Amino acid sequence: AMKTLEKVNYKGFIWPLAVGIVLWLITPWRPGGLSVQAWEMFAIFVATIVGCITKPLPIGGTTLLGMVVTVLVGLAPVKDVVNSKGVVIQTGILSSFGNSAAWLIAMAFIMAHGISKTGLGNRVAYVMIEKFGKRSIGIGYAITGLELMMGALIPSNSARTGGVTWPVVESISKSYDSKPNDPSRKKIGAYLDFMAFHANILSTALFITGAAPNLVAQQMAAQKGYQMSWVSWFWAALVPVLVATVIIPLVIYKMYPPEVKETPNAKNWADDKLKEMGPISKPEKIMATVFCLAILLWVLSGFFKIPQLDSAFVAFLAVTLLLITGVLSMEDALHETGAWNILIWLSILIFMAGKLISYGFIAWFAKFIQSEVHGINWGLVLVVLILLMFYTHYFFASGTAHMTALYLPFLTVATAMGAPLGLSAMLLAFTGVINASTTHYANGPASILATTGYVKQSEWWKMNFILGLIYMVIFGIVGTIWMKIIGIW
Amino acid sequence: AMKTLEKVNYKGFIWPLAVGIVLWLITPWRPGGLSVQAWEMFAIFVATIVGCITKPLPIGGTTLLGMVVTVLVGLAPVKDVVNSKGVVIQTGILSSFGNSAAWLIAMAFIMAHGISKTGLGNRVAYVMIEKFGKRSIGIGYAITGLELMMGALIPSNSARTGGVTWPVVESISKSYDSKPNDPSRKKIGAYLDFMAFHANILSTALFITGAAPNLVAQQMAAQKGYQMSWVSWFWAALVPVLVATVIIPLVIYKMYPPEVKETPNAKNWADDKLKEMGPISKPEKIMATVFCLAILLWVLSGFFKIPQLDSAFVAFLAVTLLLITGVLSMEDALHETGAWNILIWLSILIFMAGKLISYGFIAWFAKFIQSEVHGINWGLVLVVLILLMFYTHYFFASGTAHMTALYLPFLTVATAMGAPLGLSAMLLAFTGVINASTTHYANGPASILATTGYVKQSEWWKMNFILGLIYMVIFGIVGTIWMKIIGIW
Repeated sequence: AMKTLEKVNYKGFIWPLAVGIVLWLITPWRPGGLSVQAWEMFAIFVATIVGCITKPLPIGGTTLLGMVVTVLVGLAPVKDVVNSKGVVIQTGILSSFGNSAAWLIAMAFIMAHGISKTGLGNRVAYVMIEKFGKRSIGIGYAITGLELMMGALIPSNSARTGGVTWPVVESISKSYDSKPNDPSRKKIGAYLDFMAFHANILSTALFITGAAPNLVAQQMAAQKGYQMSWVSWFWAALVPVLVATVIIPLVIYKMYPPEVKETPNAKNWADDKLKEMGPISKPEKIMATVFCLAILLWVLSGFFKIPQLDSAFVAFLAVTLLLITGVLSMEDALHETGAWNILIWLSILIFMAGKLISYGFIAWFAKFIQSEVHGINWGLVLVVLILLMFYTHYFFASGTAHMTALYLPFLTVATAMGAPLGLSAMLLAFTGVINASTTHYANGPASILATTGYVKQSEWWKMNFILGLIYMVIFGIVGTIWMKIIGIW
Repeated sequence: AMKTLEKVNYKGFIWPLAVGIVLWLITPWRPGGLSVQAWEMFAIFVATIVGCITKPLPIGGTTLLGMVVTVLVGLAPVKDVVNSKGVVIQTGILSSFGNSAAWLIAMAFIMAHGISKTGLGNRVAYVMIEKFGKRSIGIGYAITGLELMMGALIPSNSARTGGVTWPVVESISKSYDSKPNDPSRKKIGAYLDFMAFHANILSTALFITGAAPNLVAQQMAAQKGYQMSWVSWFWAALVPVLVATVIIPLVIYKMYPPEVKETPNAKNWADDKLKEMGPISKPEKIMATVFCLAILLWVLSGFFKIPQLDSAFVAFLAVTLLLITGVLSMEDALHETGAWNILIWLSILIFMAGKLISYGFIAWFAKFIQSEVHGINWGLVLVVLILLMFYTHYFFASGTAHMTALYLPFLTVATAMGAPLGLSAMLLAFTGVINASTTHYANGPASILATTGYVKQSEWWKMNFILGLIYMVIFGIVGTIWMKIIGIW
C-alpha cells in the first residue's frame, strides 16, 4: 500500500562519512603510543557524533548506522568475548542495551506519560502558572529553585530531570500551546527546556550528592589524602554557585529569550483552568502516590546503597505499580516511543565512547598530558588542567567514566607541580560538574533535554559552548578566591 | 485528560500469587541439598509462568512484575556484581536485555513491519493463495515445505520463523480477513500459526544445522566419543521426520481445523488481486532485495563464524539498510510495539530461567536423577530419560542452556546402565529438538508464534502437550527401530 519512499536527508551523510573517511586515512599518522584500533574507534565515534548533529535520519537511525559500521569494520563483537577465567575481555554491541542510564531514563519517560495521561501534569502546570506565570523568567527561576532544592535529596541527576523537572516543563509548555518539533516550540518551551538543563547543572554543583561523578571525585581525592565532607563541598561551592545562579539564567534569557515573556493575567487564567479541571481524580491521586514513592525511594537510595533502591529499579517498580494500579494500560506504555528511542541511541553512544576508553585512547591522552607540562608555575598548570578536563568531555557519554579516567591523573599532575591538593581537587570536581554544558550525551539530563524536540541541537551545542566559557570563568576565578577566603588551599 | 481507570484483570492474580505463596511457604521442606535461593527462584518462576497463562496483565506486564518481585526479595541485583578481577559473580536484571534471541526477534519484527508496509506481504500472500489455497491444508503443507527447505541452509530457527514464515502467515491471513486478538482469528490464522510452529520443529529435527542445541548436542556427544556427521543426523532423522511430516499435520488439522477449509475460486481471486495491486513498486523492490540479502547473510552464517554474520546483527544491518533506503521511517520503526514487547518479556523470562540454572536447581536435579535410576533395564532407562529430557523444558527459556545443563548428565546415566552410546546420544538430541512442543518460551519460534494473538495460550499449551506425546512416540520408538536398521547400535 506504500507508494513512495520516506523523504531521507541524504546530504546529511556528506559531512559525517567524509570526516570519518578522512580520519580513517590518518591512521598511519596517529600520535604514536596509540593503537590502530584506538584511532579507528576515535574516527568512527567522531563521525557518528557529527552525524548526530547533521541529522541524516533521526538520532536513533544515525546511532544504529554507527553501531552497524562499528561491527562491520571489526571494532566490536556482537556477543561478549569471555576470558577463560570468566572475564569479559571485549564487550559486544548487544550488551549496549543493559545500561542503567538508558533504562532509568526510558522508564522515567513512561511515568511521565502516565503523569500527562492522568491530567496531573496540567494541574501542576496551572498551579505554577498561577504562582509564577506573571513573567516567564519567573517560571524559569521557579524551576531552577525547585532543582536546587531537590539537589540535596535526590542523589541522581537523571532522576531529578526525568522524574520532576522535565514533566513540569512539558506540562507548562503544553498549557502555553508550545509543542516540540514545531515552530510553536519557541513560545516558552525551549527556554524552559534549556533552563531546566542548566538548573540541573547548578544543583549538581551545589551538593556533593548531586551526581555520581561528585562521589567518584570524593573517593579519588581521598585516595590522595583530601576529605570532602558535604559541608566542605557546600561551603566551597556556595558563593560560586550563587554567582552562577544569577549570571547563567540571565545570560540564557538574553541569548535565548522565550517569545512570550509575560502573562499579566496568569493568575486568573490558571485559576479558571484549575476550576474547570475539577477536583483531583482517583487516577491522578494514585499517580501522585506512586510519584512520591518514587521520590522517597530515590531519597533513601542516598542513605541505603541496596538494589531495591537502585534508581533504575525504582523507575521499574514505579511503572509496574502503574500497571497493576490501572492508571496505565501496557499498550499505553508500549507506544510511548521516546523511551525506546533513547534506549537505542543513548546505549549505542555510551557503548562507542566506552570503546574509546577501552582501546587506550583516553589513557594515552592522560599520559600525553602527564608528559607535556613541565616548565610552568602551578597557577597556569591549574588553568590548563581545568580546560583539559572541561573539553575532554566531548569524548565521554558518561561522566563517571570521565572521572575514573582523568580525575586522578590530572590531580596527580597538579600536586606534582606545586599546586595545593584541596584547591585542585575542588576545582577539578567542579569542572566535572560543569562538563555537562557541552554535548547531548554529556549526562543523563543532557540526553533527556537535548532530545525532547524543544531545543534544536545547533542551538544546544553553541549556547552550551558559550555557557561553558562563563561557567569556567565563574568557578575558576570566583571559586578560587572564595576557596582561600574560606581556607581550603 | 483521563477520566476513569483502565480495566485490570485482578482475578488473574489469585492463581499465580497463591502458587507463589505456597511454594515460598514450603521452603523448609525443599528436596535437600537445594539452596533456599534456588527454591525461592523456582517459586517466583512458576508464579510468573502461571501468571502468563492466567493473565492478570499482558505477558510484558506479568514478567515485569515478576522481575520486580525478583529484585524485591533479594534474588537478583540490578547491576552485575563483579568479582574484583573482572568475573561476574552474580548477574543483575539490566543485563537481561542484551540478549541475542530477544534482539534478533525484535529486529525481525520491525523488518516484518517493513514487508507488510510496502505491500510486499500481500503480493506474496496472493501468489501462494493462487498456487495453493483452494483447499487450506494445501497452504499448511506449502509452508511446511518452506520450513523443511530452509532447515538445511538457515542455521537459526527463530530467523526462519520471524524472518520468513511469520511474515508469510501474517500476509496470507490478512488477505483471508483473519485478524488477531478477536474471534475472526479462527478462520485460517490460528491454523497457519500453529502449523508454522510445528513445521519449524520438524525442519529443526531433519538437519543437524536446524538449531543451536543440535550443535551443542554434537559437541557433547563428541566429548563422550560419538561423532554426528550431518549425513549421520539426516539419515537417522529422515524416516521418523517423514512419519511426523505426515502424522503431525493431519493431527493438527483434525484437532485444530481452520473454519475456512475451502476456497473454490482461490486462484482467480488471487489473480484478480494481483492484477489490481499493479506491477511491483520501487519500495517493494528495495524491501525484497534487502530481504534476500538478509537471507543470504543468514545462510553464510552457516559457514563463517564471524560477528559480521551474526543472526542478530544481520537483523540490525537489514533494518539500518531499510532506514538508509527510505523504506522505513524511524518513527515507523519506533511505533511497532511488538518488538519492544518481545524484548521486555522474553529477556526477563530468559533471565529468570538463567537464575534457575545459576543457583544450582538444575544441578541438584541432575544429581537427584543420577541417584534415582539404578535397578532397571536400559530400554526403560531410555524411556524415562526421554520423558525427563522432554518435560524438564518447562523450566527453560533457552534450549541451548537446557542442553548444556542436562544432555551430558542424562547421557552418562544411559550409557552407565548398559544402553548403546549412539542410540541414546541420538534419542536425547532428538528429544532436545522436539522439546519445543511445550511452552510459549520454549524457543525463539515458540515465543514469536505463541504471542501474536492468533493462538490462545490455553490451547497452545494443551495442543502442544498432545503433540509432544505424539512426537515422543514417533521419534522414540519409530526412530529406535529405524536406527537399528542402520549401523547405529
